[PDB]
Amino acid sequence: GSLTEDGLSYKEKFVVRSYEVGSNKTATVETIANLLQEVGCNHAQSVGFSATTTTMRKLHLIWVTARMHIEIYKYPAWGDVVEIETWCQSEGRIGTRRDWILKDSVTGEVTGRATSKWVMMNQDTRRLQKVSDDVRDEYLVFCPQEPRLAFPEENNRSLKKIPKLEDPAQYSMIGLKPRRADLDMNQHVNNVTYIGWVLESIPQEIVDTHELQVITLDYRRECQQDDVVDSLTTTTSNDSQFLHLLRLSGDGQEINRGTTLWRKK
Amino acid sequence: GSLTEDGLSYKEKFVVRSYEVGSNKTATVETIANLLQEVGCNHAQSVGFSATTTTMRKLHLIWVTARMHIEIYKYPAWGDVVEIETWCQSEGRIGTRRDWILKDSVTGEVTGRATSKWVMMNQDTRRLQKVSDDVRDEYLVFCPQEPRLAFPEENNRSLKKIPKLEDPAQYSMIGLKPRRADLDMNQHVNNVTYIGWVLESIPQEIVDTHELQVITLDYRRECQQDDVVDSLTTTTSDSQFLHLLRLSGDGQEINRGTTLWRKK
Ligand SMILES: Fc1ccc(-c2ccn[nH]2)nc1
Ligand SMILES: Fc1ccc(-c2ccn[nH]2)nc1
Ligand SMILES: Fc1ccc(-c2ccn[nH]2)nc1
Ligand SMILES: Fc1ccc(-c2ccn[nH]2)nc1
Ligand SMILES: Fc1ccc(-c2ccn[nH]2)nc1
Ligand SMILES: Fc1ccc(-c2ccn[nH]2)nc1
Repeated sequence: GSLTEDGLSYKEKFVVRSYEVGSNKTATVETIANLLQEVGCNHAQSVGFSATTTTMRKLHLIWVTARMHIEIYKYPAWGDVVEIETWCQSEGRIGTRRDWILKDSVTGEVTGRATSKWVMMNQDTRRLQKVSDDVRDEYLVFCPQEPRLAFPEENNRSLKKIPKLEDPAQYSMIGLKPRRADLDMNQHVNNVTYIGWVLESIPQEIVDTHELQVITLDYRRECQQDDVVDSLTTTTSNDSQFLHLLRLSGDGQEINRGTTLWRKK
Repeated sequence: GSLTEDGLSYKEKFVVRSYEVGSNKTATVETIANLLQEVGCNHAQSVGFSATTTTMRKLHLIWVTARMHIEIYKYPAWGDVVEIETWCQSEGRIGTRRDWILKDSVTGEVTGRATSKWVMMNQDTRRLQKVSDDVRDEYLVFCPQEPRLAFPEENNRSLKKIPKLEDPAQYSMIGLKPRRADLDMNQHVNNVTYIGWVLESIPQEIVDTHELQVITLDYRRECQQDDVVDSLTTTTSDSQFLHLLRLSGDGQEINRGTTLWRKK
């Protein structure tokens, strides 16, 4: 992996592993999400972050994901080489955006794209803050100054407000709990695990006869390593669409909402 | 990744990823088991295999793991490059063995090793069956002829019989269920998932104060996509543990194991 010529983006090649594929012998959207996270981490390391600054670490401030949007046109095959380019851009005091483009190394064709909104939060209190100038100014030398959008379309499917699924749900998967392998190095549930829990309530028949094209996930609250999750899905629709909700099995506190678009194989 | 000069073993390098590390910012034993699995599939691929022969495929016969034995001396750091060498060997009609050696790619020091026993099974009936001479000659030109052992020591840790934990267990984690990310390309629960379920009944303070040195796991029966698992652990002491996985309902055995932990 390396910063591009201009130092304002990062590129990395991945060979798809045997255990990274599903029934199609192609990469799951969870392997894709993990590769996005790895290249994002390598980009931050490459310019001397860890993705907080010294100002942020001093104030116990972190970046957390508010929205993930992924679009896949073709899932890579086991042993295929995929190339991912990633960069960040300020969206003012609200937060920052990380975008990705996925390419077939052999053809150079775009096979997917992703974008993500991040907000600043106090580690301890869990309270959001707007981004100070001094923090804004720290990152600005690592980001393009002209807009560079994975989803340029002034109004695109990555920017809808997602509605709250109403009881009763059409489909559900009850009593989901994280195991150690779902935790990151700070013992929080990995952002990708929530993607997996959302998809657990899609019926096997959809998964057997459709491919996931688009997923948008909002992150409201985190599942604590000793919480239990219920996953709820309702059909909203040759294209199939679904509304998704994750909530704590007990009190019914919302942790995520989302939408998926599937096309027939 | 490439077969070695003599065509009788396979080598592959891996850069340890951000999401592959635990709270020590080193590779989990599950990330290590995944890497063993990946180099193993690449070795089978490099010499023409499915790791079944066209004869086996016609008979609806597969290889299934009876036993996994892993010993780690140092877990690789995030960003570190680890080199894994792997090879197979007949143990006659009973089954075959796959061995691995893990090296630090910078120092060339051995940081771990693993061995596994594999038995032939009819995919449909799930009946064991011993290995025929036709299905043996096919594999023997891909395997060293002189014995080559990751664990050479005549009657060593990897060859003990594992006893059945007795209720009540000291510790338990119940209601464990696989998700799609736990399945392989044939929609079976991945061999590595069971290692994760065994370790789920180890208390957090052990995991926080010890590093895992040795794990031996026997594979008795599959967890189906819609089965529920209970994980049971009892201290048998360095700290040592006996392990049992069983179906939450009828309490049918799917695995047994032991783990050895060193104080950090
Ligand atoms: F689905 C995703 C994709 C990327 C990430 C990410 C990038 C840096 N840290 N985490 N998280 C979830
Ligand atoms: F706004 C952002 C975008 C990316 C990241 C990130 C986390 C780990 N690598 N990169 N953090 C905040
Ligand atoms: F909010 C963020 C987080 C990370 C980055 C970043 C990492 C490497 N280059 N730029 N930029 C903004
Ligand atoms: F711990 C494990 C589990 C599975 C495997 C394996 C090798 C080839 N297929 N599966 N290797 C090590
Ligand atoms: F005895 C063996 C040894 C290796 C394997 C195997 C399966 C997938 N890759 N390698 N199977 C049985
Ligand atoms: F039972 C087995 C399974 C796989 C192999 C193998 C794969 C590559 N070389 N040898 N040998 C014996």
